[PDB]
Amino acid sequence: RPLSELVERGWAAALEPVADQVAHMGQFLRAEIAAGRRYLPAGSNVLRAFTFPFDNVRVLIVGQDPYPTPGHAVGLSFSVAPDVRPWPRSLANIFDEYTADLGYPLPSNGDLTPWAQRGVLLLNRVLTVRPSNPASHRGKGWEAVTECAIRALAARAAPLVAILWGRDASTLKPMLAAGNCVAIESPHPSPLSASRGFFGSRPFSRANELLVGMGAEPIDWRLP
Ligand SMILES: O=C(O)c1cc(=O)[nH]c(=O)[nH]1
Repeated sequence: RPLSELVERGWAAALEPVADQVAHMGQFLRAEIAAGRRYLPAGSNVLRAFTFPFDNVRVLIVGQDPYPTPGHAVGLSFSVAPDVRPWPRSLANIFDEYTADLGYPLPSNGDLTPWAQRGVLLLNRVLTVRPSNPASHRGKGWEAVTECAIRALAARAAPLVAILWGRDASTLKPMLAAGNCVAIESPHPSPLSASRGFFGSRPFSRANELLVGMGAEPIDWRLP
């Protein structure tokens, strides 16, 4: 399938510069199965963050690698399928900040699809992993794809708030700071930072203050 077939219209145009790289990663995953190795998430979920409208993205949440545990990774950073229990530690931590910052009760489950619908891009820098082998697909070719995605997002004549939850600020800030209406939430605690900087970081309320300050609508963060 060409990009226009795999991702939303705006994303297919945004990702044209890395269309050969996206083809190549498809070949890599087929070669992994031939090699007798597995990957997550499911092939159908790998580009899932790019199936929500490129023009409507208001917030970027950056992760590093998909969940390594079988049955966790669903192609949106930190999300899990609605029947997954208990939550992964990172997600439990995110939901504790969610209740504290926003005053909402604990979500009913770990499915962040509503954030994706509302223009929250849940982007991992690396979109696949070998099950039970954390960070096993680093350097396989995803970094160039997700860099093109972020630079394209930054280049829009449109507001963006970046939240960095994958700790690589010195690699990510240059891709973004080259934008016109991008605010980066600093500092950069990750959800596993927990009480050493993540809890009380107010990422959700701060993103809305920053969007309203750039003349955009806030995100409705409320999960079921
Ligand atoms: O393993 C994690 O907590 C994790 C999941 C995910 O999607 N992204 C990330 O950076 N970490």
